[PDB]
Amino acid sequence: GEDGIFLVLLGLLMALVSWSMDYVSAKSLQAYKWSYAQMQPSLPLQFLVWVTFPLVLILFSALFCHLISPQAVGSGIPEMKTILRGVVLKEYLTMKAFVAKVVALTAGLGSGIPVGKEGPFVHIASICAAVLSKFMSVFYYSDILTVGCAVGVGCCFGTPLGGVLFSIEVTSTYFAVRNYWRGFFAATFSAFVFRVLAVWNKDAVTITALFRTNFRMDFPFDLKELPAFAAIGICCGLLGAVFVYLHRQVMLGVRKHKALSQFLAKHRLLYPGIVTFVIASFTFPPGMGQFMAGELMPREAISTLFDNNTWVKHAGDPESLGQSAVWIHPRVNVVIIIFLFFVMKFWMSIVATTMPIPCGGFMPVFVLGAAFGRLVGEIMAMLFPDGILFDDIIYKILPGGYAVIGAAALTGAVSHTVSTAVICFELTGQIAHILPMMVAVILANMVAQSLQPSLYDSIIQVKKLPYLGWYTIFVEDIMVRDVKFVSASYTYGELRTLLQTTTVKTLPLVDSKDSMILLGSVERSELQALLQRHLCPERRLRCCIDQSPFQLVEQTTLHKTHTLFSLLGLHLAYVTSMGKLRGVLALEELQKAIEG
Amino acid sequence: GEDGIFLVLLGLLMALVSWSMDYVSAKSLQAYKWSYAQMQPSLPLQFLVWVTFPLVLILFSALFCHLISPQAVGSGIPEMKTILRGVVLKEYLTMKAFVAKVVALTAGLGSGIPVGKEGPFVHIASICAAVLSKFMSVFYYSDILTVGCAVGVGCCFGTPLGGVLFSIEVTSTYFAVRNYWRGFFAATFSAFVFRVLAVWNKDAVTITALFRTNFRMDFPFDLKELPAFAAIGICCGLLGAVFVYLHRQVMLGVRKHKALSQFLAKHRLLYPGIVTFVIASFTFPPGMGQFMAGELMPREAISTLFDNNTWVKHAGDPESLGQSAVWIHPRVNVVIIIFLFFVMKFWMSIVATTMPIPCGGFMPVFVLGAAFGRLVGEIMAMLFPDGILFDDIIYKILPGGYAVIGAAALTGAVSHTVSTAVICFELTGQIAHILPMMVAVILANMVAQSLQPSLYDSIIQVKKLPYLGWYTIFVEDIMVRDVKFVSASYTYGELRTLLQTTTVKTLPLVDSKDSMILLGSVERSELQALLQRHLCPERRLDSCCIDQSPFQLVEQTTLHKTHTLFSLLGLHLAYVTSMGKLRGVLALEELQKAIEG
Repeated sequence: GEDGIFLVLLGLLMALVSWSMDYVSAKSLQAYKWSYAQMQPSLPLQFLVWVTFPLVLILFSALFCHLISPQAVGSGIPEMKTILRGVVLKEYLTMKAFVAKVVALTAGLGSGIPVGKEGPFVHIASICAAVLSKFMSVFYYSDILTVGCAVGVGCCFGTPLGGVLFSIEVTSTYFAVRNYWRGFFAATFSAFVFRVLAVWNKDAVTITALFRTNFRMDFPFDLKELPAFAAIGICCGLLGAVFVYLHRQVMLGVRKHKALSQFLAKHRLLYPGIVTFVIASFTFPPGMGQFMAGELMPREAISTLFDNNTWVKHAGDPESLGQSAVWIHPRVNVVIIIFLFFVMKFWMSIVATTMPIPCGGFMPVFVLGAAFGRLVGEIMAMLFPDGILFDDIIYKILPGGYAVIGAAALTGAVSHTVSTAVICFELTGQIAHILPMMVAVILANMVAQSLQPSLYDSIIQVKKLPYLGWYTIFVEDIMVRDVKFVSASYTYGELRTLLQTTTVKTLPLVDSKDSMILLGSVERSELQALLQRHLCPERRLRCCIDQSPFQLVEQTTLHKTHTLFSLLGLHLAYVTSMGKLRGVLALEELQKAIEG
Repeated sequence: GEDGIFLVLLGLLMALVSWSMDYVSAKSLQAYKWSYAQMQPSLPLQFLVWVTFPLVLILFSALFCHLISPQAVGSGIPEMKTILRGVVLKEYLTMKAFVAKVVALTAGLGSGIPVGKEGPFVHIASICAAVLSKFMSVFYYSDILTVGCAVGVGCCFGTPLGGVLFSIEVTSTYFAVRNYWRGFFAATFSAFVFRVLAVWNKDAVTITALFRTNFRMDFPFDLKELPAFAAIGICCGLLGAVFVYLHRQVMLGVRKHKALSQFLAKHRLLYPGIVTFVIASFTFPPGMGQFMAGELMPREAISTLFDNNTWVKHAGDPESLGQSAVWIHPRVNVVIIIFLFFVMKFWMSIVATTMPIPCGGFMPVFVLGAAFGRLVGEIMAMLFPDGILFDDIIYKILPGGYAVIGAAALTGAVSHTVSTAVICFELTGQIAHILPMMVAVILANMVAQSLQPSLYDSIIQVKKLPYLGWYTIFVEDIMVRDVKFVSASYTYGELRTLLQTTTVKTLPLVDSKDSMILLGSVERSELQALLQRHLCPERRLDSCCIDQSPFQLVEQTTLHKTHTLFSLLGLHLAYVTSMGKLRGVLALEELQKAIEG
């Protein structure tokens, strides 16, 4: 209803902003390709531009990322998933930086450097949610955050149900069912709006998701290479685990040393782009895309990975097909260029997410997963090129399903989740390999549970951002040992002293100053309005207390005190004994306890 | 791990049972069609058999439904969703009746009467979960129920993620994320096992879902009839609401009167089958399937609804295609037989779910939705038969997407949920109409929120099964005002009197008999084992401190928030003290009596 009006205005503006950003991204980067081709093939000058228009665009990006934004460098989802799990930072929830981030993200989005959209877009979507909530009540909190999360990811990719899942399944402990209905409503109306405008304005075809990967969908797998799918699970999780490890090996490499931070801060702004230099030194297409097919911006890259044809038998024919023509060097085998492509995008991608950019950890890992999938699909084409039979028709395999299941599996391994597979097929446009990708997602996730933590927990761990998860433990001396006193029986100056002596917003109220049994709470404005209604007749002059419930039992273990404030989601712990108040136990002290 | 071994053995045996039941259903009902055709087309004799093998199979069904099962008639999901939301009935969770239900359900499944599998299959899956939990700890509770729910629906249809959603989104308030991970793991391993065995043994093709409805999936909709999709939402929810109203009009008709219950109980077992008699009088194919396409068991019926062809232009050709040949009468228009088909399945389906059968409320509503959808798709083919253009190619519409979106939409209206759309496309095998069916599911659900309650809440309401949901309210005199007393300081007979005087399993323990400030709890077996270890040296002849009970109930806690209190705790009692001095014990059924007001 009115809440539905809140959700639909949220989703409509969110879809407008997303359409605008990939509109600018597409036009900018096609102009990059345009000028790069059309000037002249000059080994000084095209190497000059193959460095420098990424280099202008990306020190331009980091310029906007760092100067205008006082704090919004390196933003994402884990800080706000910590916010909903307790640590509120209203200073980090500034309206002014939202607009300051997103255009920087557009310079991240129009780049050739593989970056992730999803994190900071979710962050600014929650910002938008809070802003419209601020506009509400002119015509609770973790609900707003959760709806913002779901709306953000589902309005990135037009994937409704996968987005509301990726809100729910990782960034929560318990969940209120109103907010899924809100998120489903808003998310599907958003993804509706996201696609229709790309036909009303500048045109997609009609109602594709993004991607139609027309497989044969008729005798697809078959069930003979099927346990080989088991193999295509396993090592993915292993490599995904390895990814986080070297990321931790560079999270240390974030700030292992201060002397190079000083040598940095001699001119601090300049940092990331130099390795952009060397990856440009590893990306130049008549330099190195001779061996790698470097002329692949990531969206068309994953589409050309998804081409429904066998490249062993397109090593059979040298026919210039569409963009898949870039997958040919005429001498050396294409499995080798896929191998080197994969590994160089890998030790490019760790640094690509390393640099001070607000970035999600999705887009490069799914590309590398898709690479791994099409590698092994083409070697399966190598091993049995004959194919198998059906009723007077010979059917041979096609590798794009292997690529799409791996492109689910690796980011499922990175983020310790499963809805990566749902948005995988819901982005794919066909649901052929659906049960193989969920089974392989299971296998990758259990291997990841076996070895390594998640991406974002390791991020907040090494960043030491305050949370944490869930012989001698003795827990009694944590409480805060002073609470104010109120009685309502008063004359003039006694009511004034109750106003003046106190500081905080709302007020706890006990039974008596001696018994100290807490009763309820008080607002100051009510007292002041009582003083108003008292004042109204003067110059020759002619709501019961809502109750605070509980007591903390003085030896409540860290796991179960953590569980206590988890279940409450509430402010304090008023500790009494025999009703006589003992103290107030708080949250950051429990964080200091869980440090041990 | 070991918990994963629990889940995978659960799902494998569950899939074995599901494969067995639809194996028997298929073979039985194809033998029905076989003999019915193959004897002779005799207007006495085939009418005899068109009554009587439905009539033998279904009083056979109800025979097994009612005699062996003492209480399992009319089972389903709403009673167990009330169990997980509080009212535990261990006597209803008997192992012995699980096997007694399912074979009865197979006689319900091999029937020609449209019944629902999903409810009682979820019920017996939770039974299996609890049974294997009983087998666990030889090598909490609502977790077992929730996993059982997801495993049950996802192992009915081989639809994993829709099953774990339909577990979560309706049968909960809050939810612990370990149990969804458990349920999806088990659910997808189940749907894996469910499909592969239908190729290892007697053969499906390879790895279809059930259904491949090969639409063109290339220029599918297009976006010109698109707001008409809006139209195909709206009235569906209205219609879904109407269904529940008449269901309530027969839920009253369950027991509006006692004299016909007496006239019934003159021979009580006989009740449902007489309308089975009369549904044969409107289904007999050279009697009424002349007007009905009566030779349609529901699974092939919904598949032939999903045939990718235009029946206005197959009113254009009289070509005998496949099973779609039953959609032809050569004189009168097929939209008319679709209309009468729809309405007669409607006032068939109300009675089909009325009768004392453990039944889910999905498959007949799925048929009626698919009927309505292909109805409106073919009239859209009637209104603009020309089709539209694309790049030197004329494209005309095809109605099966309209049928599949309506087959989502109406049961989405019935059950007040959204995962009906996920299992709709995930059963469909293609995801063409994905955003239209979710949008239409939204429209149906908001119309349903506007008008009517859900199916199962109305069921437990009229059945008056104890729950309930969420000027002068004063809430202080609910508590139970006696608690026992324990001290641990004792000699022989004092410890024996503490053993003998008490009744319940565990024991609350207060500070002193005067201060009455509650401390913790006690087991009896610990007392008996200390007396044992004391006995051990005799005839010339320390590891567990008291674990604490925490809380106090504030004596005026409102019904909404006391309901919320026991919701958040999920726990037994409410120990009410004042100043620490214990006042009473507030319980759950008393709160149910309060929420009666």
